[PDB]
Amino acid sequence: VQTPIAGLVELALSDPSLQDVIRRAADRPADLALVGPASARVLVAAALAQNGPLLVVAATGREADELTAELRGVFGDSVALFPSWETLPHERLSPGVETVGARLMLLRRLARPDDETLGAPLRVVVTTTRSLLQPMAPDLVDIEPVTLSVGAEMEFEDVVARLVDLSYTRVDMVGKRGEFAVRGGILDVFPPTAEHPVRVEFWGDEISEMRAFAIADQRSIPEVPVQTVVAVPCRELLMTDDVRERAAALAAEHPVPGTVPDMLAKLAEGIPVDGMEALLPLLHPIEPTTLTRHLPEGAPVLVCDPEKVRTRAADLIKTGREFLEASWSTAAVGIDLEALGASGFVTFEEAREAAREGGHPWWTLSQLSDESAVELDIRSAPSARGSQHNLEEIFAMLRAHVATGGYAAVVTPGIGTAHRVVEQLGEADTAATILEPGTAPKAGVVGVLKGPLCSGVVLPGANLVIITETDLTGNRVPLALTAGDLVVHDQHGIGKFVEMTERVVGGARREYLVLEYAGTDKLYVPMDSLDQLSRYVGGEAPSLSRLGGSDWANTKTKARRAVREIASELVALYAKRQSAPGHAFGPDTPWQAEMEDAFGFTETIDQLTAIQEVKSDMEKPVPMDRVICGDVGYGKTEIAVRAAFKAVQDGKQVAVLVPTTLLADQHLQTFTNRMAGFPVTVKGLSRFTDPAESRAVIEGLKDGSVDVVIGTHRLLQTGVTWKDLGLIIVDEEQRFGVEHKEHIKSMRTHVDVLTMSATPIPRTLEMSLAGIREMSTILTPPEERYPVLTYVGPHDDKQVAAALRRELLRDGQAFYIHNRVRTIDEAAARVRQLVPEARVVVAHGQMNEETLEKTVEGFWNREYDILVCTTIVETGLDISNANTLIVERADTFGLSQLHQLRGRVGRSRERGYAYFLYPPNKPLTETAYDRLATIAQNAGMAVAMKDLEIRGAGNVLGAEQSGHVAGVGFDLYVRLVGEAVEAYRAAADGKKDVRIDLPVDAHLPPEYIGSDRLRLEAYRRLAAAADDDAVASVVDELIDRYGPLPEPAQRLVAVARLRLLCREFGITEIGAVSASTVRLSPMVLPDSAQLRLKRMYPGGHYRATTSTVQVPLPRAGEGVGAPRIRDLELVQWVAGLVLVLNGKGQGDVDMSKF
Repeated sequence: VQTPIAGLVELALSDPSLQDVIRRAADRPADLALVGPASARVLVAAALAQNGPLLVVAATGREADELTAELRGVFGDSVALFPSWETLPHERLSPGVETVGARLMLLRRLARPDDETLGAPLRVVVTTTRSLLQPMAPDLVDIEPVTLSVGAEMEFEDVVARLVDLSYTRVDMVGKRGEFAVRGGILDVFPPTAEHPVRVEFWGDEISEMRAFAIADQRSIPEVPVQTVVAVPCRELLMTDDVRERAAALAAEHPVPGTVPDMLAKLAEGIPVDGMEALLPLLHPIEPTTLTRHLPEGAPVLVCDPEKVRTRAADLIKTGREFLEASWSTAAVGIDLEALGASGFVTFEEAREAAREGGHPWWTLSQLSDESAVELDIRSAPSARGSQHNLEEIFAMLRAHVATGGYAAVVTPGIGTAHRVVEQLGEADTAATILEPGTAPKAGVVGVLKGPLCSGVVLPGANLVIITETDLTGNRVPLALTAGDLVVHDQHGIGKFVEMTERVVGGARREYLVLEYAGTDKLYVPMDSLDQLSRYVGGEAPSLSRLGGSDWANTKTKARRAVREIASELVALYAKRQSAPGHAFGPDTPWQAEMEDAFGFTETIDQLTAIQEVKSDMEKPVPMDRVICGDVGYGKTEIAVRAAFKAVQDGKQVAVLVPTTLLADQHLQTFTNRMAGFPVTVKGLSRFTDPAESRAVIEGLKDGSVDVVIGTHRLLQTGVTWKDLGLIIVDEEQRFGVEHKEHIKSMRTHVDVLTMSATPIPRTLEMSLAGIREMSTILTPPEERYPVLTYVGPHDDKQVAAALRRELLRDGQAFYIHNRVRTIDEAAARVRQLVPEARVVVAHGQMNEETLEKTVEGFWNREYDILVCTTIVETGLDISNANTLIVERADTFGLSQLHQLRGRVGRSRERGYAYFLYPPNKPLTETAYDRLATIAQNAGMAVAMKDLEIRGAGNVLGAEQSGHVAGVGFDLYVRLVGEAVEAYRAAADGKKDVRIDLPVDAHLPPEYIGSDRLRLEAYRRLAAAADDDAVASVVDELIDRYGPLPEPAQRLVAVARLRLLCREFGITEIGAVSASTVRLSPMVLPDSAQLRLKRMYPGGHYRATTSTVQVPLPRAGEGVGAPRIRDLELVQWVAGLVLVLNGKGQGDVDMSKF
């Protein structure tokens, strides 16, 4: 890492007061209380870090994060954070594996500071009060991790058992941390503390090569190198035999997913589960220690604001024991709580004494006075508080101080905001430069240094003053089929999946995908016709299976004829748009670039590339019609603010149409904030605004006063005018009424419009309408979203009260889902009864419109704490402060509905929690037990995410066509849409099988690809290739993911190129009557070619009525006549024959190596 403020903090250590605390602390006193500003806690930690390692305690997790960031800018990798659990010690939710990974990684780095592979020697460790008080087993650090380096001699099967012992989960394909996949001689693994997963390849019993790969495409990333990888545990325990028998003995005491015996049942088998972290007093009984024991001998502890630490310690212990009583009551189990109390938080004083008994001095740094403590010659910096005279004063203070001869520095944490400070100090008659990172400022010149610093510092002893940016502005910084699923075939129709079998027939082992029709008949799909299959989605009620008659071809012509209306209307809109006139927008105003600097975050590659795509067709004379795809939390609204600024800065006006007045208020706040500091007049007209401001300010638009307006369907009333409007922005267009979507659909050729949406479209659809509907989707995340912690189980009032109280404690909100409106007020009264300190309001669709928009207006404005709403209200609400979801009667919801409800919580830097609760008065049905278990798991959900694409397809195509999506399938429907849109788009400018049955053992061995879903995917991936460069990319993908191709795989791709050569000359079938002959079915031979056939292939004849060429197979050798040629030797012979029967002459062949 880089240390940008390392030289400025060293200049800060020029102060003899901190030099006094370095000398004073080198003698390791028992007590040492320090007084100073909060902005100095990075300086005093840097001071104490000069004599040896140091532990620093902060009250909150955020204060520890800010301190880790500031200290990291000083010592680099020598500073690390010991994170706090996102759960309580006895809560039945396990913490995230990223946090337990970092925790145990740091404990190992503390025990092994000279280990290069772990990192630089730790100088400062920063932690919170929770991690300080939360005890832990003294043998966590002694758990041997899985170290993987080049040349290390481990045995493949042994490390797999070690990885499951470390609580890694063996899954089909890795996609999250803690998962590991196993191929032949290749195991993919994703350590919980790593940026990317690594692909380990062995040669015998040692690691041959190690590559880091990506999750999206599973392909290796060659631009990053790896030397060693350390696989720390994914849970804070080791899966041993002692915990397996102690769980089975505890299972004899208590012989559904959310039940205690279900945990112990899987713990008897050795499989970890959520909530396990509450049974260690019973699973691994051991005298628990605390964090200070793991620091090296003599390392001190510096507590920052001990008063705030004590109040936070009180709330933690109270919250911890509340979760213990709730999640481990006798009613919850259907277990001695005081044996579990050994793992719970210990008091502030028990932790302080434990630190002193272990050799670690307990020192404090506070900002409140004390005559007993040493005060530092340091005071905080002036804050501007959003004033201009404040800012001019601070600038005049820095100018006077450098004229003194003293040091001054403005530290900028933001990106692209240091030059602006240099300009602001030039405006204030003060010279200043941008300092190279790591250096200290020079006496007499104000130095602007980019670095992490939340607040400034004044050290008169060091003749130095630091101001930070916050001090000046005031703003902080794959087809998977299980037995019985319904699939569709393009040539036959709806069938039922049975199994996958392999039946060697004509001297070759072939795999077949067996299906079921009307239970009479089974269809055996070969591995080359897999492109004609797709999983049936679309019909909620499963339709009846088809047959071998002629009814399927009609439902396809019904599809196509229905699909053709869509494509025609879409190309007609594209033609009427590119043909009609449109006033283009000029180039970028100079102010536009300054606004791009005002963005307080880093742009994604997709955001910037989309930013150029929105600016291209605005600068072009074309009437714009583009949608922005990608779900919430991305840079979507930002591209709207720039497109709106570029349109206002060219004379035109902007209108922003939203379907909700909450979106009006949200986008208004986002727009006004960004376009401040510029003469961009912006107002808003929604449901809740008086006619005094509506009629006059907003609706009184004729003189061109308001440049940009964000409003609802109220902006579509008769009587609205726009003096030279040039841009229209519509977010979530599908949520308008039919009476209003006609208006927005009308205003498309007249004015450049730009729509926004979060419902995704399939990747096939986006490629299908690439020329008809201009589309710019973004997928690069600004910050990585970490998954919400999901508990599924029985409805218990004490657990519901603990989770709700845990949100209100963090000043957060919560969603409480109750779908039956007839009894929705009965549910709110129950929540008010459980949490009497919560503002609890309801919201549903059967409510009139004004109360609903007012109820959720208040909810967003934090006037209510819990919103008891229905499924359809909750999914259409962006409340970033609501990070707990509670769903009563979770068995009543489709899996896709649970995914959508869960998606709208925990989408920020603070982690969310979701509770899916079923009733405790009745036993669950046969439909729900596995669906809810499928939600607990981090392939059965893929059937529900394909649903979320269907609704998006109905919004971009403009029709539901529910009768045609079912009965032919949605995958077939998107492919018929793309074909009809390709025909109509081609008409707007004036413009199958290859059956091969040969004795060639060509298949993908299960030794090569064990997963059926992954092997079936590989079959389809090669069957769908078109040229030799495609089949070469499929082979490059297969050796990357699974290893070198075995002989049956090399033969299989060799046949794949044979089909591409067959189609090159239009051949449909190569088959063998027996061992003796071969027949090429569709081939017309001229007289000259018949002379070639009799010449070089004697014994072969040509049948002209069926256009087939029959040629006898040669023999392998000239021996007694036992072996007939076969396998790839035969493949090239056939490839040669077809080359000479067309006049090529065996001169362009490749299949020798495969």
